[PDB]
Amino acid sequence: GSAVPFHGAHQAGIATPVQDRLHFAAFDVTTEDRAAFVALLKEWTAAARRLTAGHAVGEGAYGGLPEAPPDDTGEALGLKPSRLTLTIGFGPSLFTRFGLADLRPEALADLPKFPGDNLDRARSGGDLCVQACADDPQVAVHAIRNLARIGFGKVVVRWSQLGFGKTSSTTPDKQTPRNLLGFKDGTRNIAGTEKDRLDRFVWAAEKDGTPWMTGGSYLVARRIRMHIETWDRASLQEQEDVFGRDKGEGAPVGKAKERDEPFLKAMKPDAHVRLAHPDSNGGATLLRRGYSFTDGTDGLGRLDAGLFFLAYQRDIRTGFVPVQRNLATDALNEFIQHVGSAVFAVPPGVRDADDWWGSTLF
Amino acid sequence: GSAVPFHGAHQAGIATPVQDRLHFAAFDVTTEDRAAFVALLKEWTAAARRLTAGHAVGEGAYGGLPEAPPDDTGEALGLKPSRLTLTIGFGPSLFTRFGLADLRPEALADLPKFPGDNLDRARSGGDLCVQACADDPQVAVHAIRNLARIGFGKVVVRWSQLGFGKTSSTTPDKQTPRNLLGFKDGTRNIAGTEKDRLDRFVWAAEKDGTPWMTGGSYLVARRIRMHIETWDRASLQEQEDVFGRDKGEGAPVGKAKERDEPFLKAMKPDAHVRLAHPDSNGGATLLRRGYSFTDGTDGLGRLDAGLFFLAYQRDIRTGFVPVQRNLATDALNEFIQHVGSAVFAVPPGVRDADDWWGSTLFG
Ligand code: HEM
Ligand code: HEM
Repeated sequence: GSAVPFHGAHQAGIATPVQDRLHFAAFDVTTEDRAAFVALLKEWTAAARRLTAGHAVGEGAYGGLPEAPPDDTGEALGLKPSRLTLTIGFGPSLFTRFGLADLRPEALADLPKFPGDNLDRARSGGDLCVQACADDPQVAVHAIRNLARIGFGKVVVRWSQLGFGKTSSTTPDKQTPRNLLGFKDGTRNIAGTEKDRLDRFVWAAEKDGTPWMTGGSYLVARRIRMHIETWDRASLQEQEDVFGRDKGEGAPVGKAKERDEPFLKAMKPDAHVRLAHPDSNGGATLLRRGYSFTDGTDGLGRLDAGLFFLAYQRDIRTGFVPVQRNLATDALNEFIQHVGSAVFAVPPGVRDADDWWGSTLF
Repeated sequence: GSAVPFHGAHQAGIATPVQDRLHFAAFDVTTEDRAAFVALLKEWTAAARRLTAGHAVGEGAYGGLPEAPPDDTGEALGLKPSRLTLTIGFGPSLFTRFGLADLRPEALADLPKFPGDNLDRARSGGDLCVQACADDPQVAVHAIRNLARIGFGKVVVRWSQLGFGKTSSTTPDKQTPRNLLGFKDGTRNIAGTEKDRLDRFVWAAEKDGTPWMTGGSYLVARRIRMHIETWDRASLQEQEDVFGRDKGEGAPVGKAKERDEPFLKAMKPDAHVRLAHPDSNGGATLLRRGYSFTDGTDGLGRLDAGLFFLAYQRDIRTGFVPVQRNLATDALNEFIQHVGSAVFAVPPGVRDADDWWGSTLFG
């Protein structure tokens, strides 16, 4: 129920312990006025400071002038902060506006087409994103709703994704959650305590070539549909062979415990863990921070199910791209399809009460 | 606060404490073979007994024969029972199968068309429902996914809805949840503690005319979209006037406290509370047990959110129908739209370890 501090050198919501719920929204910008957009970023920052401390935005949810709409929509009244974090990112398309073209980071790379991609263009891309994570879904929806309202006339929601449960871990001392295939997901991640590993693999450094991004990170989002009918008829051995870990304990094949180190040569050559492991990818390491989703039925008699995969990294070209390229032969590909994609530059943290989202860029 | 008993005279999930999360699924039946369907109901009951105790279905999620698919899909391993309840219901369309046409309860009435209805046929109806409620949404989803799998070849999933209420880890049990319009929702309801009110208004009695339904109830489900962005532009006064209660405290107009009894004549004539109150409907009283939903954003960038309204009652004709008819002129209608609907007969409880869902109907 506690608050996660909002200010810092880095934005919260990355290294932070992974909260139970996600509401992710991508926005397109509809104003060509730079000053108007800067004013929005400041108003959003002010709102975020309220929201993440469990307070209502603006002058509150009630007790104002009867003839005015309340400043806050009110559905989070009486609720705790619930570890709400709000993380903003800027998409490549933003940099075509406001004279920003030459400030687009090299590390904000467009992704290549990957074999098997079936990307919905309507649920891909976006000028900007807001990741809202919290332990209470109502708290997360309230935050996104109120930001969108404040931004009316300057930004529109392009697409959104709710995540009902986490499929990631930045806290190895706590139980690793399972994805909808029934496997633990998050054992070998980067922990929030691993400052050296965060600095090496997650945070952008001044020397990487884009000074305004120092202390930021780069985000890849992939909406992945799971073929659960196909998976559910697979044998136990087939499932375990796909991953290279057993299902019950989630230990590497041959070993007894979840957190025993993988011995890659005992896994099938097309096992997911074997192909995704840093040692298979020249050391490339990601911070995975995704969530599960179900968006109803598929119209063919079955539940829809998927994973909204989020990865943070210091450079898209040295993080997600090499690892995904190496997944071209993954046994897991029989059971999944990527159907949405976006990339974002996640700026540095809001340093104090006078700072604002995007201040280093603008 | 860990598990809710599965067995009882009544199915759990109606009068038992309201859990934080919902996964509601409607199923259509694909078999014409009564014996095959009965067999399914027995297998589903066996699975439900395991699921509600926090155990995997069948022989488990791992450790069986390597060359066999696991009996349980495994995504709830490591989780707690989470107060899971599984409540089954039978839709009117089920009664056109298996020779059951003369056993359809008269209280399982088809709803009339109501003004402003915009029902999506794909997210309406269904031969069967399973209401899965739990504090952890993964526990609920796991239940529905595994029931659907056990039933594959005999049933299909027609439509599915996830919902949320409060989060109990951080929110006191007594506090009334707010809906997504920002108003407290549930103040004047039937509580599961009110045994006599449940007998009067919720449970079917034998003398009501359908003996197999004694101890059961009737469910109306309505997927109600809110026009969030239009609502959020309304003034505070307009919003309070729509309901007849203030937004901060949720007190009736002219009163000080949430739980103060309303004075209906102080409210506007078409205020929601005034139109919905039992006194305005000949005493008709409902058990509301709905959940909020937020599914995403639509193609216009608007929030696809609302209330997945669930009401339990002793007879649809004397519960939901009169009350919803009375909402024809509700000021709230400007801001909502009913976009899905279904009705179900919820049979009596599973009495003991040898009983099974639907045993009073199938025999
Ligand atoms: C639906 C899609 C996916 C599923 C179900 C899945 C599942 C898993 C599982 C069960 C593990 C083992 C436990 C762990 O260490 O986390 C794992 C590990 C991993 N996955 Fe995935 N994954 C998916 C997609 C991806 C994608 C798209 C990437 C990257 C492009 C990826 C990268 C990784 C990495 C880096 C590891 C850790 C390998 C190691 O260092 O041991 N996964 N995944
Ligand atoms: C999105 C749709 C709806 C919203 C936002 C809504 C909201 C509310 C709110 C805020 C209250 C007052 C507090 C309370 O006592 O719970 C209320 C009361 C009530 N509502 Fe609704 N409602 C909706 C739909 C319906 C429908 C479809 C029905 C029935 C057909 C209904 C029946 C009732 C009843 C019976 C009461 C209690 C009245 C009393 O006895 O004081 N509501 N609703």
